[PDB]
Amino acid sequence: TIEIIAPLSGEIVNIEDVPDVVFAEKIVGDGIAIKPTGNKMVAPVDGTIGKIFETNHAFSIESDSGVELFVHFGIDTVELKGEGFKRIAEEGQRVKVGDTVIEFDLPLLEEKAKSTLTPVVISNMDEIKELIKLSGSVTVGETPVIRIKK
Amino acid sequence: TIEIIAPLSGEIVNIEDVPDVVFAEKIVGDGIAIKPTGNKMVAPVDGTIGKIFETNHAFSIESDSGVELFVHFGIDTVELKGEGFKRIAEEGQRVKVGDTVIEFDLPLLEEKAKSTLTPVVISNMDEIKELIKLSGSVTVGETPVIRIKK
Amino acid sequence: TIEIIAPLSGEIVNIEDVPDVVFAEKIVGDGIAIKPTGNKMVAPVDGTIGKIFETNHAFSIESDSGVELFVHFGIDTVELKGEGFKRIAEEGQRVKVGDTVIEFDLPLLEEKAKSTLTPVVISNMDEIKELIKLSGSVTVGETPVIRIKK
Repeated sequence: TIEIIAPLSGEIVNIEDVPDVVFAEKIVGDGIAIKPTGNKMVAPVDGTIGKIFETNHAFSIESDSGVELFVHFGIDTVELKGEGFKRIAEEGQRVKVGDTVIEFDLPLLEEKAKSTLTPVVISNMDEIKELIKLSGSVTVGETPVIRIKK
Repeated sequence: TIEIIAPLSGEIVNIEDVPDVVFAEKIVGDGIAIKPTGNKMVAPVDGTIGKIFETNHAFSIESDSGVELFVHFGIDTVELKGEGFKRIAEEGQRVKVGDTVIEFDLPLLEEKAKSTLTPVVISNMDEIKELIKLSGSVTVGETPVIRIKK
Repeated sequence: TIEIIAPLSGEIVNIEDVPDVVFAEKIVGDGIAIKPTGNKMVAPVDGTIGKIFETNHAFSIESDSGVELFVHFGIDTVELKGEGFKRIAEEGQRVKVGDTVIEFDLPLLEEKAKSTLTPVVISNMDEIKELIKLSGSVTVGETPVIRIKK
């Protein structure tokens, strides 16, 4: 196995429960969603940061193990135009579990974003034999959220 | 055949005519879209309700016949955050054609939603040999909107 | 080869750089994105106009050579509800490179749209053996943006 650690704290929610078609319908990948309860978006895997949305609310990352994931803060967050998010990492940077990628203002975003539901999805499902989704409360950079068999 | 009855009244529009890429480009499935003219979103098939958006503007349903459909009210409706929609059914509930799923305020939604165009799409196209799209005016729980050959 | 000419001026940006999941993640097709610098959206290929968004901010077109492309102005442009866009062409019309499809108000759209990033994507990738993406500054109806091998 490969294990995916929480990129942010909160409660695990099912992907299907996110009020967005692209995510609920697994169009991008399968995974879990987290209802945030904190203030930083950390690396869930050991690897290399891929992309960082100019609005700083989403990023990708490819693990050393060949796992490609995408983390997206909230639904329609692009509206905020960047407000509420501070980018700590750089596209390309090599990181380790627990490493800070983005810092965010939870109370602001919470009052001005359609949703704070954060999808954590596996972009390369086809490389994926088994996907196990855990549940419950998770804490940033520690608690495992998903387990995959390559 | 399997036949899909109108989940809401109005005029049938083509999927391709919905000003949303995910829908117009058939990324989720193929189907028709309806320009609503009434106030309730009903079950189009006999079956089991799957998912209900927390914003109450969209739902899924799997027919007994193995047809999986998704009905989404308007474009970007998640903005409304629930305003305008009353949920009559429960995730999991077993329903029959004509059974009420959601009640909505047509004049409010009409004045505050990007679009009221309602996509009715077949999520499991791959199980689908033939899809026939009807046209014209449809009336809630009565008029057939699509016909499929499994 | 088949070559795709700029449907609008500006700077070529990578698809992956567009702050929208559907586009960044290549869910609709692959291509480039342009940061506009002008005022008209022109035909990139010789062919037949397919679809025009009712909000006039996006269109499709199928080249005589079998290339199917989709051009979408900005991110979430459907909000504007049409403001800022003037439609010069008709669904179905046969056009030639450089032919005007839509006229747009750059300074207005620029102040009221989430983004002006314009994705130019190839919808029928599967028909595509090679896709080459050029870079730099492009000028409406002249500069080639992509080159494909069918």
